[PDB]
Amino acid sequence: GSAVPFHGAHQAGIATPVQDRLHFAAFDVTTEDRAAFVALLKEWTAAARRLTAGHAVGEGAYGGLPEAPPDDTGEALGLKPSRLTLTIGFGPSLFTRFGLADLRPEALADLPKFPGDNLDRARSGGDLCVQACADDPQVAVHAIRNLARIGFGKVVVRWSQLGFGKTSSTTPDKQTPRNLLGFKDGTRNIAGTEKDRLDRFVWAAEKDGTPWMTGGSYLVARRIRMHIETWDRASLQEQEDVFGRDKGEGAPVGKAKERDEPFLKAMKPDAHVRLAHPDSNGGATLLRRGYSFTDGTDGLGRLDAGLFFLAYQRDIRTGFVPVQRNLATDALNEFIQHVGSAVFAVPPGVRDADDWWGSTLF
Amino acid sequence: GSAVPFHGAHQAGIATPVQDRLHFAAFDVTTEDRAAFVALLKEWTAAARRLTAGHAVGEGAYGGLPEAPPDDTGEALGLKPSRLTLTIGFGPSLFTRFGLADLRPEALADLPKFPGDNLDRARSGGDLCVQACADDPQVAVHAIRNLARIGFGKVVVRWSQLGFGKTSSTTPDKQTPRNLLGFKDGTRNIAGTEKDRLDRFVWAAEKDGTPWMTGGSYLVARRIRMHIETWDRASLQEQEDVFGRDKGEGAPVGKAKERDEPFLKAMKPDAHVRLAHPDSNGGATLLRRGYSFTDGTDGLGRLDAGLFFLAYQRDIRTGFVPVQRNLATDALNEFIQHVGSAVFAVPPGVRDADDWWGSTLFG
Ligand code: HEM
Ligand code: HEM
Repeated sequence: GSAVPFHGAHQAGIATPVQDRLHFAAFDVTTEDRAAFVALLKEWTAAARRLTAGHAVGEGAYGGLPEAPPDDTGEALGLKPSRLTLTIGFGPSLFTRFGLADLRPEALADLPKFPGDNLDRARSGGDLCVQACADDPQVAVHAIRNLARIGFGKVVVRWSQLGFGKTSSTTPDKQTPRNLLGFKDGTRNIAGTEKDRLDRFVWAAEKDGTPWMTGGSYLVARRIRMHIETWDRASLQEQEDVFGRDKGEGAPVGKAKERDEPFLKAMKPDAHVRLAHPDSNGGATLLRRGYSFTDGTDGLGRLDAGLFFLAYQRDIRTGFVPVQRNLATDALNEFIQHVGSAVFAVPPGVRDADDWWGSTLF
Repeated sequence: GSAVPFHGAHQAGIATPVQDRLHFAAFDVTTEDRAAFVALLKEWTAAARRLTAGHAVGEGAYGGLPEAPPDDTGEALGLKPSRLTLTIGFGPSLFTRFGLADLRPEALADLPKFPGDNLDRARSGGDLCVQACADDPQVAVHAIRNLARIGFGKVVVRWSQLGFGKTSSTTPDKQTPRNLLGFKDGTRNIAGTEKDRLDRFVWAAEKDGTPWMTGGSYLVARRIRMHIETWDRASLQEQEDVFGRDKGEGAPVGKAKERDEPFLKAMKPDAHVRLAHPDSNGGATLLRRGYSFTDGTDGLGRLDAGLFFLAYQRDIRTGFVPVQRNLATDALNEFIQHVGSAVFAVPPGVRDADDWWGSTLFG
């Protein structure tokens, strides 16, 4: 129920312990006025400071002038902060506006087409994103709703994704959650305590070539549909062979415990863990921070199910791209399809009460 | 606060404490073979007994024969029972199968068309429902996914809805949840503690005319979209006037406290509370047990959110129908739209370890 501090050198919501719920929204910008957009970023920052401390935005949810709409929509009244974090990112398309073209980071790379991609263009891309994570879904929806309202006339929601449960871990001392295939997901991640590993693999450094991004990170989002009918008829051995870990304990094949180190040569050559492991990818390491989703039925008699995969990294070209390229032969590909994609530059943290989202860029 | 008993005279999930999360699924039946369907109901009951105790279905999620698919899909391993309840219901369309046409309860009435209805046929109806409620949404989803799998070849999933209420880890049990319009929702309801009110208004009695339904109830489900962005532009006064209660405290107009009894004549004539109150409907009283939903954003960038309204009652004709008819002129209608609907007969409880869902109907 506690608050996660909002200010810092880095934005919260990355290294932070992974909260139970996600509401992710991508926005397109509809104003060509730079000053108007800067004013929005400041108003959003002010709102975020309220929201993440469990307070209502603006002058509150009630007790104002009867003839005015309340400043806050009110559905989070009486609720705790619930570890709400709000993380903003800027998409490549933003940099075509406001004279920003030459400030687009090299590390904000467009992704290549990957074999098997079936990307919905309507649920891909976006000028900007807001990741809202919290332990209470109502708290997360309230935050996104109120930001969108404040931004009316300057930004529109392009697409959104709710995540009902986490499929990631930045806290190895706590139980690793399972994805909808029934496997633990998050054992070998980067922990929030691993400052050296965060600095090496997650945070952008001044020397990487884009000074305004120092202390930021780069985000890849992939909406992945799971073929659960196909998976559910697979044998136990087939499932375990796909991953290279057993299902019950989630230990590497041959070993007894979840957190025993993988011995890659005992896994099938097309096992997911074997192909995704840093040692298979020249050391490339990601911070995975995704969530599960179900968006109803598929119209063919079955539940829809998927994973909204989020990865943070210091450079898209040295993080997600090499690892995904190496997944071209993954046994897991029989059971999944990527159907949405976006990339974002996640700026540095809001340093104090006078700072604002995007201040280093603008 | 860990598990809710599965067995009882009544199915759990109606009068038992309201859990934080919902996964509601409607199923259509694909078999014409009564014996095959009965067999399914027995297998589903066996699975439900395991699921509600926090155990995997069948022989488990791992450790069986390597060359066999696991009996349980495994995504709830490591989780707690989470107060899971599984409540089954039978839709009117089920009664056109298996020779059951003369056993359809008269209280399982088809709803009339109501003004402003915009029902999506794909997210309406269904031969069967399973209401899965739990504090952890993964526990609920796991239940529905595994029931659907056990039933594959005999049933299909027609439509599915996830919902949320409060989060109990951080929110006191007594506090009334707010809906997504920002108003407290549930103040004047039937509580599961009110045994006599449940007998009067919720449970079917034998003398009501359908003996197999004694101890059961009737469910109306309505997927109600809110026009969030239009609502959020309304003034505070307009919003309070729509309901007849203030937004901060949720007190009736002219009163000080949430739980103060309303004075209906102080409210506007078409205020929601005034139109919905039992006194305005000949005493008709409902058990509301709905959940909020937020599914995403639509193609216009608007929030696809609302209330997945669930009401339990002793007879649809004397519960939901009169009350919803009375909402024809509700000021709230400007801001909502009913976009899905279904009705179900919820049979009596599973009495003991040898009983099974639907045993009073199938025999
Ligand atoms: C639906 C899609 C996916 C599923 C179900 C899945 C599942 C898993 C599982 C069960 C593990 C083992 C436990 C762990 O260490 O986390 C794992 C590990 C991993 N996955 Fe995935 N994954 C998916 C997609 C991806 C994608 C798209 C990437 C990257 C492009 C990826 C990268 C990784 C990495 C880096 C590891 C850790 C390998 C190691 O260092 O041991 N996964 N995944
Ligand atoms: C999105 C749709 C709806 C919203 C936002 C809504 C909201 C509310 C709110 C805020 C209250 C007052 C507090 C309370 O006592 O719970 C209320 C009361 C009530 N509502 Fe609704 N409602 C909706 C739909 C319906 C429908 C479809 C029905 C029935 C057909 C209904 C029946 C009732 C009843 C019976 C009461 C209690 C009245 C009393 O006895 O004081 N509501 N609703």
